[PDB]
Amino acid sequence: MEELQKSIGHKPEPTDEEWELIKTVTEAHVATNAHWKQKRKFLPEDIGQVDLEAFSHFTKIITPAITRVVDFAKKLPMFCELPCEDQIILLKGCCMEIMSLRAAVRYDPESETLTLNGEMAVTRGQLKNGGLGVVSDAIFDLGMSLSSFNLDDTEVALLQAVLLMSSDRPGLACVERIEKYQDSFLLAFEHYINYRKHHVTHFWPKLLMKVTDLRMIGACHASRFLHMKVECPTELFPPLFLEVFED
Ligand SMILES: CC(C)c1cc(Oc2c(Cl)cc(-n3nc(N)c(=O)[nH]c3=O)cc2Cl)n[nH]c1=O
Repeated sequence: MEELQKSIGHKPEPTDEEWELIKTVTEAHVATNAHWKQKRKFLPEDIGQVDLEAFSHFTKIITPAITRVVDFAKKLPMFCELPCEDQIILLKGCCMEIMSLRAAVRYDPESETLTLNGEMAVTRGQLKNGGLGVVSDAIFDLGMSLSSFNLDDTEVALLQAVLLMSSDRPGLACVERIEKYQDSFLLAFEHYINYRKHHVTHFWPKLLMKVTDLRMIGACHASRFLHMKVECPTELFPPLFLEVFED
């Protein structure tokens, strides 16, 4: 099947089973990702440049952000086949990974701004000084890189699923079963990329490297959260934002 075709040099497009999964993951992403470019309103220059005034803007939108990731996971059926313990662990893990990817693809190089949530358009300094620190620099840096891949909404969606189904997080019972799901995404992704016919050499390896970069953004963010908990008062943290990134 897969590895013999690879030996021949055929780049196989998706199967009828995979197209059904591709449609599901894409429609899940599209529901949970709201005409972004005109819809944005820019956060002002005096906000930023931890700035608590800047922190306050993000924490309003962060409760929506977190639920958008949970509702995406909800819309995937394989996720629903897992237990609550594993589901909670998986969300707690990939939440900021999925959040960051989405912010990175909404990067405009003329204005030099990621557009958070498809509404709050911010600069590298604003997101940095408002809370994220060096995690701002990484998401911007990613956005700059992801601009020249030109990922469609399917490619972002399948990429998000890969991050969700990550068997290596601690406390997971069904580790074997999560690997099977990730593999079926990863294989379908590889196949969709062949249907797309991108004209960047070694595209698929290069795109897998961005999965690792996203996994770094999440880990660095876990450390930023600890600094945020020290620097900012707990009154300004929403209960869910605490719940998702604590412990
Ligand atoms: C400063 C602190 C409060 C903080 C800010 C922060 O910034 C972001 C926010 Cl509030 C949202 C998203 N985001 N999330 C989604 N679900 C989505 O569809 N689109 C999207 O842009 C992305 C980023 Cl980077 N991330 N984590 C943090 O801990």
